[PDB]
Amino acid sequence: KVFGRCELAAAMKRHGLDNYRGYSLGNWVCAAKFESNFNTQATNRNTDGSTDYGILQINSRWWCNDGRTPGSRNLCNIPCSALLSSDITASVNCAKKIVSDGNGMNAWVAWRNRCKGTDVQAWIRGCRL
Ligand SMILES: [Cl-]
Ligand code: NA
Repeated sequence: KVFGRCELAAAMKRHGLDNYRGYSLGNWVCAAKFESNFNTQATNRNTDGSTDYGILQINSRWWCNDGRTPGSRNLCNIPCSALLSSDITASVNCAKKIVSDGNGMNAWVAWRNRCKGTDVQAWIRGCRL
């Protein structure tokens, strides 16, 4: 499913991401935009053999099981395919674990390089949240 900007904003808010660990909703929408272009089915293979899944491009090396990333952890306790669903719940719940992991949202390269320090409020402007 390819979410609309405000549709995703509302879904993320409903799932408790607004200000989760101090990160305003605009941060989450911006990260999703640049990680997956709001597409829940996005996947990208990394050089180490791991793969990123879903709207938040969660990595199989640590957070989910895809059965093809040797010696990886499954810290979110879910098959990576769960992260591609039209229902963002699994992605959000896992993201909460990631963001609490100590490095905050810096865990998402696109957020660090494209959202961090920018006017992220712009990502929710105009939405009825
Ligand atoms: Cl933080
Ligand atoms: Na894994």
